[PDB]
Amino acid sequence: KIEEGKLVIWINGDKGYNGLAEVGKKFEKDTGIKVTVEHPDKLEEKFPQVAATGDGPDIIFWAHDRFGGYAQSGLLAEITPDKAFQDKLYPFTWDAVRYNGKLIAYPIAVEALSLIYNKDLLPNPPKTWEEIPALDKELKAKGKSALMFNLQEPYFTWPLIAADGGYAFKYENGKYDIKDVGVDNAGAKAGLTFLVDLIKNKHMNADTDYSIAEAAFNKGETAMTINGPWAWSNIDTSKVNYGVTVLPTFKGQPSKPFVGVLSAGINAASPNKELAKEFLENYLLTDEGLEAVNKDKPLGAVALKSYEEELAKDPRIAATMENAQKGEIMPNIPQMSAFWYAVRTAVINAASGRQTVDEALKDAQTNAAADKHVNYKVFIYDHIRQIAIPTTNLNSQSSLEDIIDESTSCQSVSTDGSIEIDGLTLIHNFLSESEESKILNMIDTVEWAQSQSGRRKQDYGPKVNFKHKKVKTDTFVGMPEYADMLLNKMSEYDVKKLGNYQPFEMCNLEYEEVKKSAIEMHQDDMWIWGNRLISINLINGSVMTLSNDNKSFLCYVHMPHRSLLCMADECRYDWKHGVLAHHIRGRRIALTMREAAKDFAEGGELYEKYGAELIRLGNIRVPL
Ligand SMILES: OC[C@H]1O[C@H](O[C@H]2[C@H](O)[C@@H](O)[C@@H](O[C@H]3[C@H](O)[C@@H](O)[C@@H](O[C@H]4[C@H](O)[C@@H](O)[C@@H](O)O[C@@H]4CO)O[C@@H]3CO)O[C@@H]2CO)[C@H](O)[C@@H](O)[C@@H]1O
Ligand SMILES: O=C(O)CNC(=O)C(=O)O
Ligand SMILES: [Mg+2]
Repeated sequence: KIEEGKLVIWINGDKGYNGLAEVGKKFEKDTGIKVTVEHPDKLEEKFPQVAATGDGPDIIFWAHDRFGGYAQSGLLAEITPDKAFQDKLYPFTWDAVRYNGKLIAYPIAVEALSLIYNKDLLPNPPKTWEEIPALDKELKAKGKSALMFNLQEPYFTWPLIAADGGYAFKYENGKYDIKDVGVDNAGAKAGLTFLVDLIKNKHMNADTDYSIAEAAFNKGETAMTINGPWAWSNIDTSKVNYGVTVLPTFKGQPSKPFVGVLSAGINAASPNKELAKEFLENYLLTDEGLEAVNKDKPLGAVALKSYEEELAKDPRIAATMENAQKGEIMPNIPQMSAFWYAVRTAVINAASGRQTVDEALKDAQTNAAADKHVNYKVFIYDHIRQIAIPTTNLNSQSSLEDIIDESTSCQSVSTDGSIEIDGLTLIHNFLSESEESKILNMIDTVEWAQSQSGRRKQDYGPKVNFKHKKVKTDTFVGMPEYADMLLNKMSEYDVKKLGNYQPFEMCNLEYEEVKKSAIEMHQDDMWIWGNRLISINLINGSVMTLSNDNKSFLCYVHMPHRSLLCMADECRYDWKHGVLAHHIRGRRIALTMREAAKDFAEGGELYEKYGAELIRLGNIRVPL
């Protein structure tokens, strides 16, 4: 679980986490309680997975739109400010962190996108999006460009998409109606069409992301960007003569940015809820606390009335709230993340030209009512040609029967649009029936242990605290007797791919269809386990589901009974794998192996502390 007596805090990497850690020091200096501020990548996706097992940070910072999904599953403690503390923050900020009539987080700051422009290049910024193409031709002739901003996150393109009519969910009768989505109406297509036309006409590049746009603006190479308050600190230190103003209109109408309230939720599994309440209320949500965070990266219009008064004069804040007035505060309902996931894909796919605007927004409309796999392009693995074949017969919910059908049908299909997955290897009939019987009779002489998600396990190897990087070898007395016959047979079949394999862990995983056993999508640890992950299908076959978030690809790999799978290189480091429960039939044992990581092998950094000991134990054999 979560350690008592200290506070662990998650906040995104674009916010002032170093200022927040300074508030944590003042907390530690006063209370002796250590505060540790972390900025994990994808923290907003990790928090629901680790909080639901009783783990994670005591306090999570994000915009409020994420928090209704968390609260729905019970991952956020109700917060209990007294009336005097409630009166210290603007009421509208409290309403952004209300879910089913309960306060679920503290509001910190109000954020909205603005147009940021270089006054020395562009003293009169455009009032309209429509005049940017001609603005770019003028500036292109002078070695500059008009406008660069993050095209990879729909947050930055949403103001333009909403402007002429796009919306997430209609607000009607005091509620958000999830049955009425507006991402494929005329207004949304008009705005995304304009964005895609800007890219077709080379006024923007569909690959531009947050860091590329920020550097270009901050080096003085583009006349405009679009960003929020957290970005101003980096502009300041580059001494570009910038201003902050209203976003341009589109088709005569204002751009409508989704307004975020940066918010602090308290993990429901936390045993430190009183310490978190003390920190947030009397250390962070003070003039001195907010100033420390603001001096690192600006927060926007803070929720605390006293410190906002001291900030009202700032013209950048005034422009932020002018844009906020033209947009809307985001919903916080659970479906907001499905909305964003869907719109993220439409924008990427239309901008790249892979899909037209109409079909990209038609797909996002459908998926905004949904599991981010629904948005990915689906492939089936052709084990003969050893490529993944794009298929529209399969989706993220396809049955085992449909996947098995497709994995033979796909072999007579054109290779167009196919991909290779480097380091995916499938060996169809690795074990004979009698070798499998031999191993299975040995395995069922050994005790099974209860594990996660309806699996049982036999574990041969060290106890590993992955989070603390600590290893115990008390339980590690060797590898199972059948390890040699497997390792030799791996070397005989394909020495280049499966040889020189020193098993650091062998682990049998038992699935039963009656128990709904499964294993969630994951990447296996890369601190102690090395490149090649081996899995051998005993008793029954199944499907390894592979996903690539970076590319939005979903690939089904049918693993027939007695096949060997090896996931290495790209397949191991760029993709996730898992076994969905509805792809298990009867009983299956996955006979898995990990090899040593490089830090643990004969020339690594932890070879002396752990690696040499693990090699000795892994060389001895347990008789059956
Ligand atoms: O692999 C796809 C991507 O999935 C992950 O990003 C998701 C998030 O998990 C979703 O929550 C959502 O993100 C929203 C976000 O909730 C919303 O607040 C706003 O984010 C702003 C933020 O308010 C602002 O303070 C500042 O930090 O910039 C953010 C925008 O970058 O808008 C987001 C949508 O753009 O949707 C995305 C998917 O788009 C994962 O984190 C990604 O690494 C991953 O690539
Ligand atoms: O094969 C299975 O059932 C699940 N296996 C893995 O996640 C793996 O081999 O790393
Ligand atoms: Mg795995």
